[PDB]
Amino acid sequence: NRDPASDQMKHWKEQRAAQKPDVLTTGGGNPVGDKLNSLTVGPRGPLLVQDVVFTDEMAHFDRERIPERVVHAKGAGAFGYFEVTHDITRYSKAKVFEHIGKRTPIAVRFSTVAGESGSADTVRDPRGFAVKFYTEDGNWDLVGNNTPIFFIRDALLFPSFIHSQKRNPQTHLKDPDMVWDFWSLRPESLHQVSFLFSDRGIPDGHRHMNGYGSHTFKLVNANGEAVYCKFHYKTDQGIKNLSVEDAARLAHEDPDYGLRDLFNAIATGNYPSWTLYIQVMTFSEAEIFPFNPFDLTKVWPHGDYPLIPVGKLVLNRNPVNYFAEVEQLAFDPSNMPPGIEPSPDKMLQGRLFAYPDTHRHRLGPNYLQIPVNCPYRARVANYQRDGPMCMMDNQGGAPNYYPNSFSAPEHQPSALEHRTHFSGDVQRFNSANDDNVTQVRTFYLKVLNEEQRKRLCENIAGHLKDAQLFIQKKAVKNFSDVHPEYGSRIQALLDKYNE
Amino acid sequence: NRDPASDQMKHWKEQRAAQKPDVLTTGGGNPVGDKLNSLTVGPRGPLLVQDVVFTDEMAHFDRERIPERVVHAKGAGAFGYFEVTHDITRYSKAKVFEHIGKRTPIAVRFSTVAGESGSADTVRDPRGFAVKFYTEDGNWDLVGNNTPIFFIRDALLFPSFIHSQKRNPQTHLKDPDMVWDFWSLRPESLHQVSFLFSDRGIPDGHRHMNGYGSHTFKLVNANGEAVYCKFHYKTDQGIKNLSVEDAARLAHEDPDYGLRDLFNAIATGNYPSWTLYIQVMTFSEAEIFPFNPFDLTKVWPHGDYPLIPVGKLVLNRNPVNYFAEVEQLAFDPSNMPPGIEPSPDKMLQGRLFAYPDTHRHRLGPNYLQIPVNCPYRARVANYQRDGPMCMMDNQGGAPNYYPNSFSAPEHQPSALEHRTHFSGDVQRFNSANDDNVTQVRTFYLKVLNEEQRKRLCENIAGHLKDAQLFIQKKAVKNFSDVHPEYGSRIQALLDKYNE
Amino acid sequence: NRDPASDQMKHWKEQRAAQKPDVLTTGGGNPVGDKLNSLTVGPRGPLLVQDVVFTDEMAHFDRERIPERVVHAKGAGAFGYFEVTHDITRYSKAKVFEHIGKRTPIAVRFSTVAGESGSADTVRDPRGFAVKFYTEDGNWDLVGNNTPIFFIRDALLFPSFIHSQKRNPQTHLKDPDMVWDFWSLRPESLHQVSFLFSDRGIPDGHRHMNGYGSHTFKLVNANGEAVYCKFHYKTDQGIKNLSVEDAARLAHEDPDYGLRDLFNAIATGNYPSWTLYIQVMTFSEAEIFPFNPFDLTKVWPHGDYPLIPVGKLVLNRNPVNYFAEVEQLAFDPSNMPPGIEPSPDKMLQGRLFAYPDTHRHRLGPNYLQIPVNCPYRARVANYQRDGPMCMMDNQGGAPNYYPNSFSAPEHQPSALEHRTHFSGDVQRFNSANDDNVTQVRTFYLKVLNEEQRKRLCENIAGHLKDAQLFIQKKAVKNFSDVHPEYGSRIQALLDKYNE
Amino acid sequence: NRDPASDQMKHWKEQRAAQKPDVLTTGGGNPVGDKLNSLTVGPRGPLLVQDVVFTDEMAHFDRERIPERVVHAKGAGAFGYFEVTHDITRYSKAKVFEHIGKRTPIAVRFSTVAGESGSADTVRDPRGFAVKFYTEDGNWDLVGNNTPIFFIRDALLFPSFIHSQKRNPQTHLKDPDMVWDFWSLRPESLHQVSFLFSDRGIPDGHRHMNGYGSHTFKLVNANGEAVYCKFHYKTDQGIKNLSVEDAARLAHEDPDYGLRDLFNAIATGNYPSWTLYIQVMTFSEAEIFPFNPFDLTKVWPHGDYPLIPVGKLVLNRNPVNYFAEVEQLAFDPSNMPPGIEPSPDKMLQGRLFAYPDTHRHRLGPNYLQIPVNCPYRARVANYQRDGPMCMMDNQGGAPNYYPNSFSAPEHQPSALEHRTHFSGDVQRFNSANDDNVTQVRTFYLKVLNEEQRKRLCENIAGHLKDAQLFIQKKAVKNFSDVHPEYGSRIQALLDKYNE
Ligand code: HEM
Repeated sequence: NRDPASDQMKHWKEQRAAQKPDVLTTGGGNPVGDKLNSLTVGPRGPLLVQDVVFTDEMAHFDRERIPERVVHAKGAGAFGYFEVTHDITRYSKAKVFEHIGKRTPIAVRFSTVAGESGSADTVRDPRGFAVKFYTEDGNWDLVGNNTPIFFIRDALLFPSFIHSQKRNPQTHLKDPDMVWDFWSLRPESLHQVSFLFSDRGIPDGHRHMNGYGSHTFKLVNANGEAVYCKFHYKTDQGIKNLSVEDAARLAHEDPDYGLRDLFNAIATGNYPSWTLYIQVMTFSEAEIFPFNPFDLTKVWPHGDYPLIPVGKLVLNRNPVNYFAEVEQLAFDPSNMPPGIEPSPDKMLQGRLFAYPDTHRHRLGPNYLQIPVNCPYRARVANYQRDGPMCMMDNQGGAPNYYPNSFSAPEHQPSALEHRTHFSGDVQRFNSANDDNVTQVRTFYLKVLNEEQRKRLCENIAGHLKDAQLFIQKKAVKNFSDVHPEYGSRIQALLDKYNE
Repeated sequence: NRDPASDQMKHWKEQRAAQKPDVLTTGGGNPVGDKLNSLTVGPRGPLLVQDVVFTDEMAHFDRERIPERVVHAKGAGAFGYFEVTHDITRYSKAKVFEHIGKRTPIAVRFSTVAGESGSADTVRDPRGFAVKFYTEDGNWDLVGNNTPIFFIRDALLFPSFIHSQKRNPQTHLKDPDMVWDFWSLRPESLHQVSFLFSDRGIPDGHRHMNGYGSHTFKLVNANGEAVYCKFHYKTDQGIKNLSVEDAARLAHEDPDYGLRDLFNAIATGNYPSWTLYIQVMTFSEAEIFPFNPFDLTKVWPHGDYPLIPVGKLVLNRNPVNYFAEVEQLAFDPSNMPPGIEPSPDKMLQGRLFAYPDTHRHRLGPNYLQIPVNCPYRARVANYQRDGPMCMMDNQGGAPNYYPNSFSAPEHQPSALEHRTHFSGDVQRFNSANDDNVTQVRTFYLKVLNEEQRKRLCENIAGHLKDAQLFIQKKAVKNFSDVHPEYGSRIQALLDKYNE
Repeated sequence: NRDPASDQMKHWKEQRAAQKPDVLTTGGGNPVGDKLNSLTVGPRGPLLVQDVVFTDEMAHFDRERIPERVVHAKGAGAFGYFEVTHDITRYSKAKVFEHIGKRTPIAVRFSTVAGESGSADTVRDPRGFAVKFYTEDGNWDLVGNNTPIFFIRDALLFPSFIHSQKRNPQTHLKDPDMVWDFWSLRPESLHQVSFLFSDRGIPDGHRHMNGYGSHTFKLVNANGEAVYCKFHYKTDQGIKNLSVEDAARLAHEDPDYGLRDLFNAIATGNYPSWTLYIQVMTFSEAEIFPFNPFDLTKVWPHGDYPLIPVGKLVLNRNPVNYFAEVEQLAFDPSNMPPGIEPSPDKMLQGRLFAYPDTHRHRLGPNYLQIPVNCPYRARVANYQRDGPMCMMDNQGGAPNYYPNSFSAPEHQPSALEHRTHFSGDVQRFNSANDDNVTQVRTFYLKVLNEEQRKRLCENIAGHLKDAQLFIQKKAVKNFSDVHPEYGSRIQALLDKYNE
Repeated sequence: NRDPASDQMKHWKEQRAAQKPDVLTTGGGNPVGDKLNSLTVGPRGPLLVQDVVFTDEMAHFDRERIPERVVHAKGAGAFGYFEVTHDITRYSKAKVFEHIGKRTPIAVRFSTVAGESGSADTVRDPRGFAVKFYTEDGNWDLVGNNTPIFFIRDALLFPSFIHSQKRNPQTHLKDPDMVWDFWSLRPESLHQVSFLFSDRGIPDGHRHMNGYGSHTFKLVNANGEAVYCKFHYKTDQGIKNLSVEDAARLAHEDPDYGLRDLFNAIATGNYPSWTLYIQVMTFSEAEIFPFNPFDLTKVWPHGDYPLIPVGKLVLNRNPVNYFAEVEQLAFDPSNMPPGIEPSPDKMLQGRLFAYPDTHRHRLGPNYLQIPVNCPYRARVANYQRDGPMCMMDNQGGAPNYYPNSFSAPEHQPSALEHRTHFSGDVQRFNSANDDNVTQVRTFYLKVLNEEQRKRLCENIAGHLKDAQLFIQKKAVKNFSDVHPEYGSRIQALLDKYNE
């Protein structure tokens, strides 16, 4: 006997032994007489187009694939529910927080960042942790990572960052000179790079890491009052990491380690769960906050802004078909129910457009009619019509223009957005010299003990050594600008690695 | 009060007069507060990206259109059923003919040929008359015209012919030179060209015209015995045409005459219906048939092959949304249940490839998952997975390879194709010189009377006069080769038209 | 002989009389021995798959069509040049205005609005007049109409307006109820609706109508100083209109009237040309302007802001292939070179996104690499890579991230935008009741004469009569709000039209 | 200093040191002023829509990815030439074999089979060895692997096989039950499974393995006489294979080993080259050949059919951009010039459709106008027009129909195909029971020595142990059918692996 994942077909058969197999048909439902031998004129003769059974099957095989995600391509998927445990209605009027005990079906997709579809799971990289809440007020997508921060704070640099993390445009190889020349030219990446090369850069699966909204969001209560918040959902299974040596063995031993881990866990009853906290920051506090409260390279410290518990995320169901239920998942940070709203964070502002845009390209214009993406607990009604692969009644004969004297849908005034005042020159403001070291200094000195610092500089050195010397010198200087010992320890290891 | 097509919204409001209007939501189901005014900074300021309400609607609007059909773009639709009235089980085992009284749902599309999505309905052209049967043995698509014959009898000429009948590649205008230079260089079009320019080239709507499969098809019964057959579905409302004078007036007074006529008839309960007939030709009749019995430019004379009734087609239901239920309709001649098989007709052999092919482009690789395209009265079980816009569970976690020892769907031996013997060189045989006149001489002399021959010639000269003299001179010869007086009458009207 | 357009093929043969015809190949360049007969086993045998000559040609015929434009689908195109005749460098620094006598290649496409690809040209509708300037500083797409104004002044109402102006979602018929219920619930359309139903609603071909940018734009000279502007290009051939009687006749006699008139004009040397003008409004004039200077239902009166001539637009070349050079043309209002910037107009702000978005859907992600869409007079260099249908070297092995220490493209500081100060609440401001009648009153009384007011009301009642009485009464009220005689005349005509 | 592949950007800067960096522009050619900061209202404000620089770039980033090859996704590319070195003009009239010394540009792509884009290169799997010849007679694609044979012999089993070799539809994991349940149930895979699991299952990169056409192909000379032939292109660098121990180390130390090995060789002048041979079988020898001479699981022994040299394949140029020149490479076995034709091989017959079909989806309808896919050594002329992303004149105003009296391209009679006589019932012949053991017994006994047989069984046991017992017992039987000692050795090791 083996693990549950290996016995998938065995159990699909046992769960069916009481029936007769189905008739094998064509896309059009036409039963097939023989689907092992093609229609030819004579045993050793050529093929006939009269063999549509072949053309119907081959033509579909030729179109099985779709474009993989531009980032976070390698992913795992599961399904569960979110249950409310405390009361934060004073901050948010979102239906998903209405009363204690409220359950909401969720869908979750873990993922790496840079690897393509076939890459390994146990590698140094951030981890995606997108969560989709199916509320009565529409879908709420919390597209979070395993880290509360990122490498940059402007969306215009994001394509550049991804291009620097992926393959060379001529050799198609992972290029160290592309990784560090970018990081060393943008020191604001110092904070997230220190997280990434720590022990938590390679989690022991998806069940032993936290998730974070990272972005500052906005919560609105029933009175129309607003506060800024962060989202933290911590693992109830405890932080656990893989060492460089073990993570490298599993890289070729089991490229799908975290995929097999998640599936076998839920199958054997071990339902992983996460505890959803929030930090809150009033509008007044945001004005005096030392750093920019909407800078994605900054955290709200815990001592000044403690964690407030909200509810639990539980995963208790596997997918039945991976492609239909995981590959075709689409999380839009633009999907936000009343009571939740975005902050002026430049990074989140770009994500408001990027995700719906790429989905219409990767999946299709009407990707929201795919089952797992549908807001199936909300009544979708508007004046949108047509588009490729329209799957419902297309809202039937309802008037397709607004306004109209024929009682088509109506706007709901209570769903208006919070009104905030802004004044200033419409202009591209230079955010490259916002504090790039302070919070990193605290992490290096006060969060990491001595052993962890030691492993931090060995992981960085082990990867930075491949770059050219002038890139090493620039990166080390940026590490010196955090702590003189931080840099000089990296430099020491580099002096050795350079023979 | 007006016709019921104009009172569509008025009736939609009335059927909703009780309940309240719905909550207008984004595609993600999030209710919108205000969708008549955009999110700006000040009353006269710029637009924000935060306005995801604007983005979500505009983006879908930007993606409303799909590629129209490469032919038969202007279309009218309706739905209904097919009821068997006579027993033809001795020729065919297709479940759709199982017993008298059995009903099978149908979906029909009426169309022109050459015009685009905005062309008038009352123009001189063939009429599409495609019928989709939803049988338990899958969908059966009888994709026929309002003519038993076509202009050509080899598929390789089809892209050419259609190019000739559409717009010049430079001027993007209807070019008579392109029209007649092809018809005159390929006199096989004589037969269908004679049909086209007579009185039935412009039918008074879609309810006053016949429908034919034109192709020779093969029927197979329960013993395995096979015969060839034609399909005729004759209008029970009576052949009724439009004059050239009335057709031109309606071309600008009501570009959507046929579309409106159909809708109003069904709405007021005046349901149109047709009577399906078949001709039967034994295998030994096909060897002695004076012409090529699979020639698409030929018919089977009624005297030697009478009409055998089968059942009734009845259209009693209008579309609720035109785009979802008619524009996305996909007919594949290769959708054939056991009991109905293709003949060696060179044209039909090509249509087995082109319709599923063009549909993967127009609609999508998984277009058979669109509700109106689905075979929703059969069980579609097979080893095809994935593809963009997968809309069911994608067959779950069923084994996806064949053969397997895990009890996935099996092949049904009874559904094997009837077996014919062929012998001959594999080469490109020349069919340009099959009798191109005989069956036209019969139509011109024995079917048409004095007045109908006169109008036939006038309609030809009224359009052939715009072609160069060398193209006219050749076309006239082909008409003289049918019957001398045929070319003389045409040439006598061209001598005048050329001043 | 005939007109030049009809003789398109005759002239293509003559221009090649000296050469031998080319060898006919597959798409892969493989010569074809025969393409009139299909590969079959024996003269009356089935078609083979070996016949790759058929599949290669048929597969591309099955994929010839693309989605038509979601608006302005029916169109006509030509090419030429823009020449500067007057100095306006004090206002703008755009290299297209640098010095008198400078020429810039242009590509123009005229169009209607609602009709699909097959509709007629001579119908009552606005007329598109897009102009693509190929500047050294990139393309400049002036996507104007044949009117200075529009029906709405907020982009969120644009999908709705279009839906109303197109076909009912159930009947697929032009619906007067949808037209006037919208126009009557949004009386800001009074201005443009009065333009549409006057004599200039149906121009005589595309050469006898003006072109306007419509939107307020911004110009920026070298010193950083900025003003607001309007772009008026007036026909050098004179305003000329078709009567309702003659527009209906041509609608069926020559649906492609405009298309044929443009081609024949250019082919006979009679090149149409326009005179580009601008208005100018200082930032201070904007602050006191009685109306909202960025309202798209408003014009800047001539007496207060007189026309300033700039240059000449001349169309002196016909497209060689229509699809490649006209159907695939893509104008992006967002394509603006330094010196030309957008105003805060709510509608223009929505057009900066809409056009590239839909062009990626209609043509493809890399649509800008199509020859006619390329900025083939600028050197495109940046960090964008890959995509479907990549056609060049993809900028080679250039560093694909930014910033970088390997001398890849750099930013040009002089090309920064003009900086404006805005202040106000971020909310959805209601503009529905901006003055809706004033400049319509002036138009009805001062601009039209007695005869023209008579025809304006006859055209309005002739089409409004088909709508429901409650919609009639509402629209007449809106017309009464412009001038009591305006609505009283329309009502007197509706009384008769209602028997 | 490092290897050439990692110094790619270093060399790109050096080859440009003389000139100054280009001006960074939008896609429309517009210079940007600042692309590191986004346009906002105040330094901590929201993002604007008129930031068309951000949207322009992001929208293209959102559309970087296309569907990966449904099989052979992981690949590496290089370019060179083919040079004739022996005269085989008595067999084939193909222009690529015209005379000794004739050179023809080529394009090659190496690949694995099952892994996705991100998988490792040094894994047990067949290898793709595709070659594209740019001949005057169009393009000739010899889409070959590194094996003369394949697992199956009927294309109706191909999508199945690939499904089993890839990921389970639910867990998305490699499934040893799917692998061997397919292989055990189809014993025709014995010949190739033995090849797969021998030392040549893992080659030391792409420069040390052979290439084969596998299929039987037809050659036709200038007189019209035909013969059947095989293509072998052996490596001039010598066969070299990785051990299971090292292959696994390199799977996590350098996932891209094969790609790096290729690029470094070319860049350093050590150009790899292959020697093309052919085997020849007359039509008479094909009637008496022991097995089916078109059975893809069968080779032609060298004693009865010796290799006949032809020429050399040389790779001397790396790609400049991987995506444009390798990811967009499309090989169609149907691309065959006069002198080379397909045989009745049931597997090749399916490919004649599958590759053009999938390319029109993966890349698009006009994928042949992509540079690297263009037959740029030939002159494409035909009556195919339009399509998404039409990139040249679209053949201008040339007549788009055929036949035509306007001197458009003509057919070349000499390019007609060879004519072969076929006779027999048109039906689906059962090929499951063609000799599945005779040629494998020769390989096991006579080709391999004592050591290799030992490692062959071990390699098989290591992977077969993971499958269920009832699949092991059946697989072992198929190996006992080849040789008792073959099945014995495997069973003895499976007895140990099952504890
Ligand atoms: C402006 C900055 C960013 C841009 C433009 C961007 C863009 C994208 C795009 C286009 C995708 C592909 C989505 C799909 O194909 O369905 C994606 C995936 C993803 N991104 Fe980002 N990203 C940004 C930053 C971030 C941030 C800040 C986070 C977390 C806080 C994040 C987490 C993720 C995750 C988890 C996924 C995978 C979602 C899934 O499972 O489908 N990204 N991103």
